[PDB]
Amino acid sequence: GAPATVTEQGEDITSKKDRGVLKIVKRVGNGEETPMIGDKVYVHYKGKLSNGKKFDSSHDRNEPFVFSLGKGQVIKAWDIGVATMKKGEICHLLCKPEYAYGSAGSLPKIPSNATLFFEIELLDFKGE
Ligand SMILES: C[C@H](C[C@@H]1CC[C@@H](O)[C@H](O)[C@H]1O)[C@@H]1CC[C@@H](C)/C=C/CC/C=C/C(=O)[C@H](C)[C@@H]2CC[C@@H](C)[C@@](O)(O2)C(=O)C(=O)N2CCCC[C@H]2C(=O)O1
Repeated sequence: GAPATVTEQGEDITSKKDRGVLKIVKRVGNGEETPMIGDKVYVHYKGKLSNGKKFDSSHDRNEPFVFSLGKGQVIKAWDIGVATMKKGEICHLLCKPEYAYGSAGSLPKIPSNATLFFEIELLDFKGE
């Protein structure tokens, strides 16, 4: 399925080249511009654990998830991955625990040492 495919066929987008964050572009976005550090980014996403269980979805809330890029407001894999996206892009990210919640996990849903799968749609990004 999709998690296996990004694991085996994804692009390492880490600066360290440690395969901690792998990406596949699923729907190509607009033009060439990607968000910059500090931009307000609007996304939709769903997340799955490696046991197949969905742990979250913004779609189910009928509102986007909003954060400021590159500020550690989200897990490292998201700051790294969303920074590579074009407006309108949909991607798959595979996030090893060192770029996610590590040994701590995130109670109640995310166990220790969890590799996470996300589908992310970059809806918009704005500075100012
Ligand atoms: C929980 C996490 C905490 C954050 C991690 C980085 C670290 O440097 C920060 O100190 C720490 O606060 C952060 C919240 C997003 C920041 C921006 C939100 C904080 C407000 C408090 C409530 C947040 C939520 O309910 C999240 C939507 C919820 C929390 C539990 C997670 C397992 C999850 O369901 O989100 C989830 O899907 C997830 O894993 N997220 C949300 C989407 C972005 C990626 C990821 C995430 O980084 O969420």
